[PDB]
Amino acid sequence: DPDIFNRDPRDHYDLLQRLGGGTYGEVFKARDKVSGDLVALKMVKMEPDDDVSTLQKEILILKTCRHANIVAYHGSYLWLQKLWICMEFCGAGSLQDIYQVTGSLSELQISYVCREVLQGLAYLHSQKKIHRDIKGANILINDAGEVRLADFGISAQIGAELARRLEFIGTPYWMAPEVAAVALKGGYNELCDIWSLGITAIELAELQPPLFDVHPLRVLFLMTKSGYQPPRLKEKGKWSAAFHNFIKVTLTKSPKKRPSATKMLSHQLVSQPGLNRGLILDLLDKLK
Amino acid sequence: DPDIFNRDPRDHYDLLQRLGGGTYGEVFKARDKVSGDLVALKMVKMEPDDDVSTLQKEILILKTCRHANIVAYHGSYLWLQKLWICMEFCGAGSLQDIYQVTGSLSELQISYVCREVLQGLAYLHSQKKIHRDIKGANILINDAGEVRLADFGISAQIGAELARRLEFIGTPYWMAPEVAAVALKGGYNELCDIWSLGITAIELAELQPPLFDVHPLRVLFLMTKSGYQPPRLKEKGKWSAAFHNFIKVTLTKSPKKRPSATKMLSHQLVSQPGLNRGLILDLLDKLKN
Ligand SMILES: CCCn1cnnc1-c1cccc(N2Cc3c(cc(N(C)C)nc3CNC)C2=O)n1
Ligand SMILES: CCCn1cnnc1-c1cccc(N2Cc3c(cc(N(C)C)nc3CNC)C2=O)n1
Repeated sequence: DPDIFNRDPRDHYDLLQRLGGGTYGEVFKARDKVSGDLVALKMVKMEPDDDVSTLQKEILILKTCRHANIVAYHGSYLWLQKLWICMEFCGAGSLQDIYQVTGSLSELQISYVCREVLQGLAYLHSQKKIHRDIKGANILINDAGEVRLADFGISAQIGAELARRLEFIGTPYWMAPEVAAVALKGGYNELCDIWSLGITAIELAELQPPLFDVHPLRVLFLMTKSGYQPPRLKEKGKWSAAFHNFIKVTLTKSPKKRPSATKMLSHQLVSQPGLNRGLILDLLDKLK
Repeated sequence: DPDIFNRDPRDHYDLLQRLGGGTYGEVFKARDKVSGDLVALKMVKMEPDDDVSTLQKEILILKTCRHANIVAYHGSYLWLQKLWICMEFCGAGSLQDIYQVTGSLSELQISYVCREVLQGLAYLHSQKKIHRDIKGANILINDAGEVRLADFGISAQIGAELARRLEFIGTPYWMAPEVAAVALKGGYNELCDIWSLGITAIELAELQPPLFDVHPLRVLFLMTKSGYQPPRLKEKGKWSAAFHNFIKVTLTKSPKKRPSATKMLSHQLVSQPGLNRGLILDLLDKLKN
């Protein structure tokens, strides 16, 4: 990263508590030694022998995002084989941290979260970025009740992998166009995020994604079977027709028929005039 | 592997000549100390901490092939951080080695090679195997003028890659079905080899594949564009309508419409009589004289 701080952030911050992991690295809550401002520091072990591509892509994504629904980026430090990504501290943690305490979210709270995530996704997709890891654990809530997408580790790993593989995929001159297409584009597109959002909406309503207790490898196989049916909400009577329809359309099996983030923003569920931060601030009130 | 020889291959063979590289490793001409038979030994560096999955997959591909048009497999040796794969030796080298001396092949010579490669591809595809690196450099010729496909390095790497990637692709519960599909199936199928054969037929005719002067990364981009026109032979009048048609159909852009290896074996260009190894023996006489 051209803007890296070649200094130890511990000279400027006190590490207060561990905030868990993620795709890679350890996240800490940190307080500025003088200002008192709180930040999240994601520490990753570096080495002169280690490939910097993944971290380089993650920093590039975060630094070029300037949107209210994407975690803010403050800079990165490099000192004594440790890289520290400095980001916005989100006081309420992830939606998973929240629902594990409060129980299932109400339909209005899920509708607001969905609107906010779709705003973030519409922005990412407009910058030709794909999150590829949407789930309750990657949707953060700050004390202000703001919804922020986080952890671009999978997105960074995918992008770095696609670029790294190119040298070894073989000679392009004799390559079939469909092989070149998967080499450059990966075999899918940004609409994979829309599906993940539909699953996240079931997770917020039910406290688990569909097939949560099934071995992760068997899930992959089940999903590729020709008979695979998109998941549905379990408690039909609890939810409005708009919510069932939101699940139906975001979980469109064919990606050619699945609606874009911008199209989804006009959906009846997420375009309700009454959706506001008050819904989340209420959720944080229950947390206390 | 319980079939590997845990010994120096020089106990059994004398190394005679360097035969170049390939996708990975170095190949040598060798002579069996007991029988005097010639073989090719491919030596690959294999450290104790290195991933064995690619080489395991290459030997599995080779060992379960029993078809004249695929180099025979004799066995493998592991010794002093080197893995040696023992295969059939092909006395005239690759078609690329040959045409760099002889110049362009004749249409009958091309037809015979295409038939032979198609027979090997029909067999591979019958086993759910994909070559994925068909080109003149990988079509080997023996002193009898017989044709063998070689170098499953790319095929082995793709197979090892699919299995290795799986653990790191992220949680599956929130994943879109198309993400899971590409993770388990790859994104394309065996018909990629039919396209590669068509490009190879142009290569044998013109001494290089289409777009060879273009930067390889730019070639990848050009092929991914909607509107990419499949390439054609340059000199229209020099080639029969049958040969131009063979190129047109093997280079069908949509893989859903591209014919199989078995389908291509019924094409008049490769089903014509007079297609035999004597055509390549003529080519080898040109190489010598
Ligand atoms: C995807 C989250 C990790 N991550 C992976 N890449 N960038 C980040 C990242 C980025 C910015 C903030 C944060 N976090 C995470 C977190 C936070 C607070 C908190 N509280 C107050 C209980 N809990 C947790 C998480 N608990 C399990 C917080 O500010 N994380
Ligand atoms: C396909 C490329 C190598 N390879 C990669 N995986 N398996 C193999 C492989 C397997 C079996 C034989 C052979 N070869 C290659 C070769 C030969 C002879 C020869 N002569 C007499 C000049 N020249 C060359 C190649 N020259 C550039 C021969 O028998 N190779």
